[PDB]
Amino acid sequence: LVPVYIYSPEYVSMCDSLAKIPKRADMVHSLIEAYALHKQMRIVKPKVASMEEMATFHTDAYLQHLQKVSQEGDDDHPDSIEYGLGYDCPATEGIFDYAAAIGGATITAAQCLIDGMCKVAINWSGGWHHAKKDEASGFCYLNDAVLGILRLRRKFERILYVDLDLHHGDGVEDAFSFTSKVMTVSLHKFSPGFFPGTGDVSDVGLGKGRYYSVNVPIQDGIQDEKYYQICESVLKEVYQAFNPKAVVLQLGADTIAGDPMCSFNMTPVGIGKCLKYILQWQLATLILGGGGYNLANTARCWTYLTGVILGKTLSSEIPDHEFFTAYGPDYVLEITPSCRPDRNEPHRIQQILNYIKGNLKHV
Ligand SMILES: COc1ccc2[nH]c(C)c(CC(=O)N[C@H](CCCCCC(=O)NO)C(=O)NCCc3c(-c4ccccc4)[nH]c4ccccc34)c2c1
Ligand SMILES: [K+]
Ligand SMILES: [K+]
Ligand SMILES: [Zn+2]
Repeated sequence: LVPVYIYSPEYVSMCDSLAKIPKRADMVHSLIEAYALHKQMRIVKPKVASMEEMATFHTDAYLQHLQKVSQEGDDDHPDSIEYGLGYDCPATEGIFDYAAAIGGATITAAQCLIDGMCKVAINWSGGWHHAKKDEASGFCYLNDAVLGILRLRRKFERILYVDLDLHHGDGVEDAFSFTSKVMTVSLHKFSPGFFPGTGDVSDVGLGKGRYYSVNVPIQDGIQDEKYYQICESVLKEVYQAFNPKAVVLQLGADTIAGDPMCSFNMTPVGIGKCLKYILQWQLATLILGGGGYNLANTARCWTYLTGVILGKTLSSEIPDHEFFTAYGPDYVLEITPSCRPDRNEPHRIQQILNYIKGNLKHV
């Protein structure tokens, strides 16, 4: 069938404004373009999200406030702080239109999937997983992952959200905590002091959604093989227990060695195997990005992962293109782990995995 790639030049410029990750969207797309991977995909222009589409999760008070403060720069408005705007999520000029573009893009991806137009749709500029119904958080003005899941919910009865960002997918988890129609699984750094402070293995959801949230708390220094071992093992148990008919996959590259968060020690090859394992299920799959603050490494990563979606092996040499020099001084696609210790004790990992098996026996 071949994958949908959500993209337009206007979309990319829009996504380039975010101060936490400037030009990252351009770098990501330009590298994929340079390896000519767009030629093997169906390019789809994203619809901007309508108010009612956004309101499917976000309160009208939040959206209106976000739109109002969008007019010109800000950070000063009296009501901004209660809506999560301010110093993590500053309310700059245009943010609302930026938010509506990314939400729209993820919704367009989901709609493609419902319509049978692909088995895999990609929005590398999506994945803003902390935003709550009435609150910005963790650089997320809008939870486009939730919007995507609520779009998929039109066709699919069981949706699996898998979140391989460094941070807990707390916003998406909370959104679906009370329901059993969407199971969330997050692998993330969990250490008191580390944002957002949620997602211990004992967090399983609430009410009718009890045991339909899965959290895998992991410590600094994890490298490819042991990460995959954990991820494959949890996902095996999840697929057998939950039998999902669609998957939203968040792949924030802030786990990759060289990220200034300096926490995990992964390469794109190990994430790539987690991804291959998900894609072997051959379900409708909505792929999203997320964190990633070494810009060249994030483009390296997501370009690689696009390669795995297409079943391609990529030349190790980085092709000449507009951003070639950001890949200096070695100009290769491969990333090398740091010489840092892995702080994950096998006994704790095995404890976590057992707790999770135990929880999933209820599903
Ligand atoms: C208990 O944990 C919690 C819970 C709720 C919280 N609310 C807030 C505002 C915070 C403070 C906080 O930690 N704020 C942010 C959250 C990061 C959002 C990442 C989005 C993502 O990728 N999601 O998937 C924070 O970490 N801010 C920056 C910390 C930081 C780093 C940094 C962060 C982690 C490791 C090394 C450096 N470098 C900086 C340079 C300049 C200014 C700030 C920094 C907070 C913490
Ligand atoms: K995560
Ligand atoms: K749930
Ligand atoms: Zn992150």
